Amino acid sequence: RMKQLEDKVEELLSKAYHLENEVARLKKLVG
Amino acid sequence: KQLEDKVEELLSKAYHLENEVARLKKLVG
Amino acid sequence: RMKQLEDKVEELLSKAYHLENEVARLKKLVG
Repeated sequence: RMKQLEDKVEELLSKAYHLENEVARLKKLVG
Repeated sequence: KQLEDKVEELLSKAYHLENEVARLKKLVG
Repeated sequence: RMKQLEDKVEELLSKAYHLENEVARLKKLVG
């Protein structure tokens, strides 16, 4: 279970990462 | 709309994970 | 191990609140 939650926080930090990228692109696009 | 829904999801998955982590904490100290 | 998982969770939750607030900011900017 410890490994399960460690793998889950990494997955979600990765997702956050890509979303922050999308936020930056949206900001550019909406000018 | 696609970003709204993914952040909605992230927020629910992160809150769920926080609860599980807190439970695991009780076991491990 | 435990404290590293807890820290990463806090990292994540702050990230997700910031994303939540950026989404709101963008919705407004799109009109």
